[PDB]
Amino acid sequence: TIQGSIVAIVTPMLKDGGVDWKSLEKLVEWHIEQGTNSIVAVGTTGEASTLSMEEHTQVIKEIIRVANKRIPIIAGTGANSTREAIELTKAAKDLGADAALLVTPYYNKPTQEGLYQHYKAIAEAVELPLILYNVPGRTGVDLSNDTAVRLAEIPNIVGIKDATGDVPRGKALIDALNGKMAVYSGDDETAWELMLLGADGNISVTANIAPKAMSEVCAVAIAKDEQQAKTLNNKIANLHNILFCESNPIPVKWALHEMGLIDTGIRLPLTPLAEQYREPLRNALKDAGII
Amino acid sequence: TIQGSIVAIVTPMLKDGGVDWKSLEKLVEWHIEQGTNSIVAVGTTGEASTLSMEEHTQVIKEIIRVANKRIPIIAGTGANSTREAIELTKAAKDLGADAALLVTPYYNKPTQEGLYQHYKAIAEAVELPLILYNVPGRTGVDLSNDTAVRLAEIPNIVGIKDATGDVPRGKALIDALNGKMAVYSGDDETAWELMLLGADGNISVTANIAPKAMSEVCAVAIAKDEQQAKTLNNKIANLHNILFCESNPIPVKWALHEMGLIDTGIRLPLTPLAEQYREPLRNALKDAGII
Ligand SMILES: [Cl-]
Ligand SMILES: [Cl-]
Repeated sequence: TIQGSIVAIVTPMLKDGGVDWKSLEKLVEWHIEQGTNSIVAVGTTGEASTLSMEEHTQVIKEIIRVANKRIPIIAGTGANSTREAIELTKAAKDLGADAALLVTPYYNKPTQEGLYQHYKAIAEAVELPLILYNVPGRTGVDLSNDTAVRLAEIPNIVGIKDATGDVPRGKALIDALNGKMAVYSGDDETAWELMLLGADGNISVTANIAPKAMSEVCAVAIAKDEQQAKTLNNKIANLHNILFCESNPIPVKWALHEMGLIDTGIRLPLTPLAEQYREPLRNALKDAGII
Repeated sequence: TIQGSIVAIVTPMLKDGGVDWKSLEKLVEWHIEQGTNSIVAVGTTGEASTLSMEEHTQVIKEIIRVANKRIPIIAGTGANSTREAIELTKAAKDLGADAALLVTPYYNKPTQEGLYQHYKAIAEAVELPLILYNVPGRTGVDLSNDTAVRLAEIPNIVGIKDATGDVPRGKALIDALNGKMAVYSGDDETAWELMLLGADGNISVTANIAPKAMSEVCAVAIAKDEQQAKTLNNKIANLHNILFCESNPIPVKWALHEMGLIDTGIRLPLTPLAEQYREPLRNALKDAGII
């Protein structure tokens, strides 16, 4: 049901890596003001991997507190252990999240059946809307379209974030589902295209720095206005490239820093954007009218 | 310094998933009796991903206890957060592990410099010998030969497990290194060749079910006896293929069950070996003389 521009929000940090609670509050308010439709708290772009359990709770709690029910909040609760995924997703429910976003277990390479049992076990453990998330380049595993369609039969599995960037494959999944659960782009470069083909929105990195513009791209693409979708997307299309010149969220955090909205903190093994990428990033932001 | 056949040992579990302490103790004893030279506790084959921190501690402690100083014990202490890797590595030091084995951070895709910094930070925080581990198909990142050579300059970084199965690249690493740190194969199909080319050992899945045979292959490969290495490896070469019919450790745990050594317990998202691969695994075991 959640539709539109869903920012995968960064977790702003001080130089020493501590979470920057004031900057996070200001970002949430700005997204709401700028037309962002939903926020994913503590997902990939939010450095879920390097936050403690207590930090994951606090960030979700703070985002929900600041948003004050103006937009739905989706909590990142993915783990590569089924048991830990259940605990994080129960926590998210108890905090009042509207939905949970669960990447396929990474590193341990479950079979397709183990992927199916993993998400079925979580859906049966926790009464909360769950959104699957496939990003094979990170996880070493690819949740096939067939398995996703099977999981769409489980009642609180309500959608999937498709970060393949493979538009023909994503269109095939949307067609096979025939509305049984939602598809969201996880690939800013092609998201406008996948939404014109039926996706319910874009769980977006670029929306961190261009929330108004991405809100407008999602809205027109979801309305099936191909000319406007291309028109609006072209204004920010170079951002969808440059924000991946190193592994997300390294560039997008540096971008936000150039915008004066967060400090440079980012936790190892991630590192501040390498100096050789900074001028090209600065140039792209200036070209897009962002700074 | 650690050389020879180093088993990446499974963590035996009861049908309910609980660790099977009694089977574990028997397996460690059997390894020592059969000739295995060292054990990695709670590595990828040991299901590190689905053990709690407490269970990770307890499995390390039990293996060290049973080994009773007869062979060195390496603890798997890799994490994709540098902070967490430090805590796990510290815990292994305090338990009396001889070394720790640390996979590159998976899922979050650090840059090469961030890999460098992750490992340097750990090495600087914990006075224990550290073995790097590169397995790009699981992690989404590939530690380059050039970064491994840089890391070999750091005190306490004593080796790397190279699971690429790219033999010319591993030879290039061994050559470029010039004894600065150890290289272990992490690919049973090609381990015999890498040891003939100067690797110090094989951190082995196959050793789990053929510990005597693999101890011999490593002995003759390390001794540079090409023809004996070929002949002995040839007797178990089909095992190195069949144990990966589904993601490790799914097949090796089933093989151990067919051997009567452990029960069928395995934690989601992993699953017991699919019913269809069982009869063919049983035939491979028969052919190799294991059952
Ligand atoms: Cl996300
Ligand atoms: Cl291992």
